[PDB]
Amino acid sequence: IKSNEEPLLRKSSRRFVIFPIQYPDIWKMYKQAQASFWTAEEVDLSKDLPHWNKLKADEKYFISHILAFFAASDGIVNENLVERFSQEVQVPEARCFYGFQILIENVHSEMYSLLIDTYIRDPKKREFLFNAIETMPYVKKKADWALRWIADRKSTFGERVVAFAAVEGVFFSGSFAAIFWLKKRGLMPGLTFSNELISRDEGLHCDFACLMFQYLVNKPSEERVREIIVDAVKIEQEFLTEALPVGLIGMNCILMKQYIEFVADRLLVELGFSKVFQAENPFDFME
Amino acid sequence: KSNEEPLLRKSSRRFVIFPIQYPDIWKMYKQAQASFWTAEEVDLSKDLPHWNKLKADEKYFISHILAFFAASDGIVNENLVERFSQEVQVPEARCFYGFQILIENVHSEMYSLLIDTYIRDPKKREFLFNAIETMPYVKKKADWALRWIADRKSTFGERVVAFAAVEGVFFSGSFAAIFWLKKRGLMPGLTFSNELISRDEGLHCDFACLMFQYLVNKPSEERVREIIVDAVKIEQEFLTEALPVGLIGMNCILMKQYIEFVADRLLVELGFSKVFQAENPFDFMEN
Repeated sequence: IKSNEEPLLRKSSRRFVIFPIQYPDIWKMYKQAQASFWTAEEVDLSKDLPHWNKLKADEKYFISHILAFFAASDGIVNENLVERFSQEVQVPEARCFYGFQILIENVHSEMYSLLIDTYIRDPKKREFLFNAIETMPYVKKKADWALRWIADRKSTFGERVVAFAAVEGVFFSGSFAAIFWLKKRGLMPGLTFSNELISRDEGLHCDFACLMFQYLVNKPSEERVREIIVDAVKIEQEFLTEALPVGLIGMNCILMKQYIEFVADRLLVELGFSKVFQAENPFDFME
Repeated sequence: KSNEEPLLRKSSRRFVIFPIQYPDIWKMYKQAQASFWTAEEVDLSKDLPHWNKLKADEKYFISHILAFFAASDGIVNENLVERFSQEVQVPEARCFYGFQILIENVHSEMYSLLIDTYIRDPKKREFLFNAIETMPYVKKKADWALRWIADRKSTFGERVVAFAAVEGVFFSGSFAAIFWLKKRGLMPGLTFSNELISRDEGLHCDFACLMFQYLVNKPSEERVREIIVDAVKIEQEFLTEALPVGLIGMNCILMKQYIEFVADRLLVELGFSKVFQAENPFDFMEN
């Protein structure tokens, strides 16, 4: 059928057997993931509580909400996106990569839960926060975007690869940056170190999506790719400049918008297209 | 149906993982994390001289066992990715399955590396990597497993027993045959990797039996027997008729008895009575 045209999707009995290694660049990324293996227990959280206690009320509000939003991502509709890719893609080098991605995303969920438990000890307050957060626009807007660009019956494989790249590389890009801002201020080493590992992992997942894209016979048009990414940028910008403003932790909202656009541009270039925003990176600490 | 089952119920998904609701499932996930290894940790550099001293019959046996294995762990993964990790809703169990997917990919790489090390002729090597089509009894075991993945009809409980049987009856005789080679002091790389892989499969089988305990609605003893007894006959035929263990100097009657011993032990661990009453005939499989 039409998937025989795509080397990535062409059905074979060789999907269960790893050798011979036919895609050395995909394999190298799997080996990179294996080399990055970590577990939640490695992150020392024992020095965070004194730094937590010195944050202002507005800063605690921001951080506790960002953590809750991190936790709620795994719950969303695309709870099985990686598994869906792991099934469609027939190249065993890529299945190995996706297998590790599934494992590490479970480490991320455990890490966020541990963080929330360390900083918000009252289980009544935790329950309040989670129950509120599920009702917020950022959750709903990410789900509708995914319904529209991934779950749609008319979605092509190429479109879904771009969407997956945006999920890994645009969504939460601003939250990772906000936590790097706390690192610049010397606050909360456990939170900031875990953020470094999680951000790195998501960066690797995004790079892998862009590598898959390069192997497509049928790519979506530049116009369509822009629609998908630009829509993601608007959602993320709205969240960190209007709904939960980064001014709450002493950052400038205009520069944050500029950063999210810089991240989108970089994704477009890495997918082989031209920049749309032309935004410079405004953050020296993200250099 | 699945609304009655805590394991399959949408309400069992939780906003965050802690506090742990199923400490015995979580403990097994932590046991799996603690067993992490990679194929590169197994030194294969001393096997080729032993390989070159084996009789023609011994090479035939080992290369065929490897060929079965080469496909097998990949089929187990497809089921987990397609069926189990998706349909189970308890986060402790998803974490376990995520790690099982990773470690099964390590197994496939290990088997590929073994085949690539021992079979230098690329004509013979291509025949072995394509066992799923080029060797009939290997095809039969794979089609048995593949049908339970494609099966829209059978219950989760039935399918968990089936995949417990794949991991605990279908590999059992081959693992034991490789432990026989260890008793004879042959092929340290093959035998050490067998030790790690058999341990992992033992843990996966124990997990299947733990999942089974959490079912409110279990398949009948009759049905469980039918599944396991059928697996036993397939495995017995393979190691006594298609690829006889006499080729590496073992007694076929004792091998049949061992496979039955392993099946009994699975039935007891699932909460049922023994059907074969077979003693373990192999001293080297006690310790």
